[PDB]
Amino acid sequence: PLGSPWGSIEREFEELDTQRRWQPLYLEIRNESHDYPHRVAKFPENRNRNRYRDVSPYDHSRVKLQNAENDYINASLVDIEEAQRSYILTQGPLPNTCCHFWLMVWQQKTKAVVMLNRIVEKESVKCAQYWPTDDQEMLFKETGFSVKLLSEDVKSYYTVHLLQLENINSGETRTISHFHYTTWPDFGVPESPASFLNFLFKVRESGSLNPDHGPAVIHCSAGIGRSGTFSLVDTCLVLMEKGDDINIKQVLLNMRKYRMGLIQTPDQLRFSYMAIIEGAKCI
Ligand SMILES: O=C1CN(c2c(O)cc(-c3c[nH]c(C(=O)NC4CCCCCC4)n3)cc2F)S(=O)(=O)N1
Repeated sequence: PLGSPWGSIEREFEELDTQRRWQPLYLEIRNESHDYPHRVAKFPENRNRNRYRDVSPYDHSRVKLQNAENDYINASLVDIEEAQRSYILTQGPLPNTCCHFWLMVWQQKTKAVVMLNRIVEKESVKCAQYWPTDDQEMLFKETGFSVKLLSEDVKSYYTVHLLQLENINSGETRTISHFHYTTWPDFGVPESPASFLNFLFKVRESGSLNPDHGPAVIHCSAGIGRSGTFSLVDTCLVLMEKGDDINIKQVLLNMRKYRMGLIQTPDQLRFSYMAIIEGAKCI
């Protein structure tokens, strides 16, 4: 019907809820996702650059650190040509790879970092503290960068930090928008579709995903579950601009050719449908 662009997805959603097919649908996606080479991730010299041995970027889509003796970072370039959307999905940096993370942000001309995890979750560190929390500058001498906190905007479910990234050697500075969603549990879902959508709209409204910036850097802990959920919702909502009925299963499988394991639970998949539907209604 005319005023209901979400109609076909909403009909799918109710159909999958009624037949309780979220778990089998999720298994279909897992079964139909195919492996791709990830040899560089497994080189012995990169062992301490990977947070999890199980989560590796594919060789054909890894982001390379330029002008580096070792060019490896656990980060994947995920692009969806039909949507003209590109993202870098990456793990939460380790203490020894925070310098590589900022070098990547600089070289890729990234304007926004979307962080979907807490530093500490369930008595485990999921990500190093890679930006400063007070007025003291954080120095990454390995790669020649310093980060300063410029401002902090704390809301109920997320915080926005404005960071000043400076190339120490060149003297150039750039302001990075650090969008920190703080109420999304590991392997879980956000507090509500509404709270997630306000966060996503804030990222969109900022201008940080404009084509004249490099791709935004999206991360959680491993960079696949929450990062993949966030990416799928934004991408599908962009695809909906063209007015065709969209196949969410296929969009996700296509995204999974760029980075393994995007969306980690049947409930994250179900949340994805819900946020696309409620997001289309909001718009
Ligand atoms: O919703 C989400 C979920 N995420 C997420 C994540 O947190 C972790 C992992 C992962 C993959 N391998 C291992 C791993 O070997 N852990 C070992 C286990 C036994 C030894 C002691 C602790 C260390 N952990 C995969 C993910 F998808 S996410 O991608 O951050 N977003």
